[PDB]
Amino acid sequence: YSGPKLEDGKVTISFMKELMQWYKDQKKLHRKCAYQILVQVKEVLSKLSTLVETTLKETEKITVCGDTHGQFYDLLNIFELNGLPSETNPYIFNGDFVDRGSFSVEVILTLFGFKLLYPDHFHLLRGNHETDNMNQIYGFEGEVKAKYTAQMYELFSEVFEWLPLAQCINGKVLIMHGGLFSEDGVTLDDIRKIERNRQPPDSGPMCDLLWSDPQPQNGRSISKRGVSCQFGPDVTKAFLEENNLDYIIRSHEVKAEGYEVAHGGRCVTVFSAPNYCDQMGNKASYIHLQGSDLRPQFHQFTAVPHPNV
Repeated sequence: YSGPKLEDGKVTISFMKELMQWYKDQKKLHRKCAYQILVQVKEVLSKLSTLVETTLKETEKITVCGDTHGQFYDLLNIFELNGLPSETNPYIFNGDFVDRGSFSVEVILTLFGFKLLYPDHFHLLRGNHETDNMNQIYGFEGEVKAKYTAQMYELFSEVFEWLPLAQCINGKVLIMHGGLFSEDGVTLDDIRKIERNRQPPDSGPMCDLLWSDPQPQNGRSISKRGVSCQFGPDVTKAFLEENNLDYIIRSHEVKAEGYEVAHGGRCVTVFSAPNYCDQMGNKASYIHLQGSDLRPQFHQFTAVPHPNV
């Protein structure tokens, strides 16, 4: 019998290497492990706010990634080639982990495991696809039900209800996926004073926070959904000047070349989603930021075909 083992409540390197080989054997972990890992991430995250002040020195390097959509095999290849993860090499992913992903649940649970390994060195921000509105109706709920039972589903939902929105790094970098409201007067405090462990909203400006994205052209383009629309470049430039940001590199916008410098050249969009839905097969890349190299560092990797499982 190869039953579970907890060691001092601490997830150790040998143990999740054993877990990686177990998942290469493609079996199912016993439900009590799910119980303790879920409760532990529950207390460790529930104490974490939307904005937590974390300072990273010029001697520390940080790894950030684009839209991956649960490429678990590519993550294993990263662990294999890029070296063992370190306290001085935090990894951050720019949302969009789920939907169109058939085993992103294993990805997210091993991410919670790594959070147990590094509770103050792995941080993520809520994406716009991690919402029950589209997950319940458009097949992701069916995927969850095929995988597991409804009680664990509501457990993951209530865990996700505390997901943060915005981060500040180095006092020079501001991190978010969606963006801003359509109107001026946006502070960090108003979002901070909004209690987020409640019923998720359907739409509106709070939905604009994670879905409204700027456009490379100027002006104000009406949203094709018929509700609200993407706010103009005057707001963006005013906020750029006020919040002392130079530029940001993000994703969730389709580029033929896999990257582009747009918005009058003031923003960088990178496509690190290789062959999403088996369509583009574009190059992927992840970015290292550190004090010793002021320009962002780019590592470009490519994906491989995966078994039809």
